[PDB]
Amino acid sequence: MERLLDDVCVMVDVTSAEIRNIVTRQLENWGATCITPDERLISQDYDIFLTDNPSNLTASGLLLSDDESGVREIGPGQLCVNFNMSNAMQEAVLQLIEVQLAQEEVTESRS
Repeated sequence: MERLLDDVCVMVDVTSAEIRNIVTRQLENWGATCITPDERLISQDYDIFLTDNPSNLTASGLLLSDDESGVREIGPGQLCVNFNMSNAMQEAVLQLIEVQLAQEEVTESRS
């Protein structure tokens, strides 16, 4: 029972205006600085990325699923987490920060 983020910059780009407001309240309680993904850039500097709907994910991070009741992984760097259950988002945050710290950059993009 603590501020899981404490003072962590979280870039949260949620298309659904209302859902963004909801999740913002949640992250802010955890001590997450909800930042915008710039305006014209592809991405900006952050610690954890959050987005609404899979199509909004610029690369990897946490995707909010209103159709979810928990937190599930659908691929590397892709996790569908529901915003209704903050306990589930809690696990998602912890897993995200850990996997990001472990695999910060893996250039598996072969050309």
